[PDB]
Parts: sequence; structure tokens; C-alpha cells
Amino acid sequence: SKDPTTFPLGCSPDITTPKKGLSMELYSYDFRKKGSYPCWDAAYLDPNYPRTGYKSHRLLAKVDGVTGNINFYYHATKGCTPQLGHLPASYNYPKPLTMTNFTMLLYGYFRPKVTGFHTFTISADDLLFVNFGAGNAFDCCRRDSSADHFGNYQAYAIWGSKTAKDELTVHLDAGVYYPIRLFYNNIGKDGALSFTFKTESNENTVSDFSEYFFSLDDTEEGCPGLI
Amino acid sequence: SKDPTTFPLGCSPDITTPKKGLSMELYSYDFRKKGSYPCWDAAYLDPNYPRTGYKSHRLLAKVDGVTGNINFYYHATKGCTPQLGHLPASYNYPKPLTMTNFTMLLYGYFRPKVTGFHTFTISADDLLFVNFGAGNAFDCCRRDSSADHFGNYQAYAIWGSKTAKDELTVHLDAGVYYPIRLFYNNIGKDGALSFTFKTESNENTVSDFSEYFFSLDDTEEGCPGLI
Ligand SMILES: [Ca+2]
Ligand SMILES: [Ca+2]
Repeated sequence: SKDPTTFPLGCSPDITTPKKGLSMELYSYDFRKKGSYPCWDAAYLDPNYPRTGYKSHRLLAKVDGVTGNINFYYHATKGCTPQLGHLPASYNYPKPLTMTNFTMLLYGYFRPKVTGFHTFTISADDLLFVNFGAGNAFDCCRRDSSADHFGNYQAYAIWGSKTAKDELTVHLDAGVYYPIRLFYNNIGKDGALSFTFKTESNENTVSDFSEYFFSLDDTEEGCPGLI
Repeated sequence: SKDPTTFPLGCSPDITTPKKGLSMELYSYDFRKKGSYPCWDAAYLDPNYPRTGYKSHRLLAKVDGVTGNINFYYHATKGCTPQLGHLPASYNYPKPLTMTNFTMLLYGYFRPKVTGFHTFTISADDLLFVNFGAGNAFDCCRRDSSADHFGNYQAYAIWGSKTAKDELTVHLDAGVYYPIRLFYNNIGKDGALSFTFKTESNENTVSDFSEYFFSLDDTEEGCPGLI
């Protein structure tokens, strides 16, 4: 139930109206002491960094309502140096941060408009890890209780890898809500995130998630998929 | 059944006498192109590198009978340069290799001499990942069929980490055979591996596994623990 699959399980919320967008949490990600080779910290690739490791870093923000086009490219002027920047307005966080070096978590639900095969394509500098589906990401309307128990990644991208870019193909049902978790890191210099998809219904590429990303309140009994 | 636990499942081989030692496979691990920053390749920390990634590298050797004291420290004279060296005689591989940069897999079974809590302590430069128990490591006398399906790590050590060194405490039964998998990498400069244990029966530390590490043939029906 926590394993990645081509036919993920979804959720059916009851009367409470879903809220637009995902939630985001932002954390610091320091360089190592001057003189270090390399200048950046490798912690982002400890196997548990995305599960418990990141929690020991400085919390910068927790926001709601993240939607629209969430892609970004941050161009740095040099490596090994923290430099200030801003996220796109879609992230609902107007303050400057060290865009050269930070950790970011997004979670919530994906609602399809069509029933059939979806292919999500991702790329990132330095890292983007994706979980998708009930159990694999977290449990239906029981996120706060299952948040740290996600399974093997459905897709991932690592700058410098043989998987610099990656894809996820899954069969989905329209109007069902699918748990999703995105984990991102920049360890130095440039930063980039691309998250888009296509379906078998037509040849359009979706980059704007305004009609697709939602948040659901947890409930006493949970909201397992009913279809 | 694949999850790490304090009470791992073991195996009960039938009439066929266990063979002394673990099996080992050795693979190449190249530096990046001259001028690269850093000089070493980060692939060793892709989440699937220990599962399928390493298989695309040059196979150097597959040997049997690895036992005794398996600890080593290789001292390099500089970084970013491949340098030749030798493994201890316990590894049954007498040829020189690039000890500055290689990948090594060991697998087989651990047989305890006493019933009770065991604490294994590990450390490594650059990396050592450990799985332990039926399912978590692989299935009883059905290794060849379950070898790539190991679970989350029971313990791991990464040079430069907040877990430079790590421990595994588990309750074991004497004379039972427990599946074990060790995955090691050096990405440059010095190399080191330390694997030892203590038990609740006395204050001795075990560093020599001559009476403890074994290989079992796979069988048609498998050899699940019977106790
Ligand atoms: Ca970067
Ligand atoms: Ca090293």
C-alpha cells in the first residue's frame, strides 16, 4: 500500500469544500565551513534526510495556498556563496531567502480533469523527489498522522545524474483526490524546478495547476476512495 | 516483512552443510572528467544506486568464502586521483584494485552463538549500508529470487554525516541463520570499513567473524525459520 504503482489509490472527501493549493514548508540549508571541499553540504543525500533529517534545520516559513505555475529558475553569479533571491508569486512567500541554498516541502492532493493515463515530467537543480497516491504519499484525510511514513519514490530527479530528468506514468480517475508530496533542495549556485504533465486525451502540456492542486482537512474517520 | 525490526526473522537450513563466509562482488567507481568540481562522482548517493545503479559499472570480481576480520583502513596520498591498493586477505581477492574509488557488495547469513540482544557497531569512509533479517535483506534460501528487493536499512554510516558511525540492536536466537547484506563505497582518497558487535552475555567485542558468517544454497522450497 506504500509501494509505487501505475494505478495509485485516491481519496473521496465528504461535504467540506477543498481549499485551493498545496501547503509549503521552507527550511535553511547551510554551506560547510570556509575552506571545505566541496563548499556545499552533502546531507541532502543521506537516505533519511527527506524523512527526518531536514527537521533539524532552521524553519523559515509554513504557508498555504500554493498553486498556479510552480516552475522556477534561479541564476546565481557564483558557487560556494549564499545569495539572496525570491520564489515566484505562486508560492505565497514574498520575503527574500538564500535561493542558492535551501530545502522545501510541498504536500496536498492532485485532482484530475480526465480519466486515463497521465505522464508527469520533472527536472531539478539540485533535487526533486516525488511521492504520489494514498499510502505512498500519505493517508486519505489522515495526513498529520501518516506524514513521515511515505514509501519509495514514484519519480525523482537529481542534477548531475543519469536521471537528471524523470517521468511518472499513472492511470487516474477524474474528480478523485490523490495525495502528493514534493521534496526539493538547492545545495549551491543555480536552482531550478520543473513539474508538468500530459494525458492521453489531447496533446496539451499542463504547467498551471490552478484547477488541479488542493488541500483537504484531516477528519476523525478519514476519507478513503469510494469509487 | 521487509521493514527493519528489533526482532528480525531468521532461517533454518535443512541437511545441506552451510559454507564458511559471505559472497562478495566488486565493481569500478570512476572519478568525473578532469576539471570537475568536486572531482568525485555523486552517483553513490542516488536512492537506487545500491539497488540497480551499481550494476552498470565495470564488474571486477565475484568471490566466495569471505570471513574472518573484514575491517580495513586504506590511506591515500592525495584526493581526486585513482590509486592502487589491496583488500585484506580475508576478502579472498589477491589482485590490486583502485582502493581510492570502488563499490563492494557482500551477502550471506549471520549465525549467533548466543540467544539475546546483539548490538552491531559500524563506521565507514565513505559509505556502508546494512540490511539484516529475512525479508529485510532477502528470503530464506531464496536469495537469487529476492536479491534486489531489500527493505529500508537497519543501519548505515556515511563519512561527513551526523551519522558517521551507527548501531543496530536486535534480539537473536543462537544457531539460527539471519540474512545479511553489506553495501560499501569509496568515492575518493582514504577508504575505511569497521563492522563489530557485542552481546548481553559478556563484555567481549567480536571483530573476527570466522564462526559467524555463512553461505547457504538456494532450494526449491526455501528454508523459513522453524523456531
Ligand atoms: Ca544548485
Ligand atoms: Ca574516501
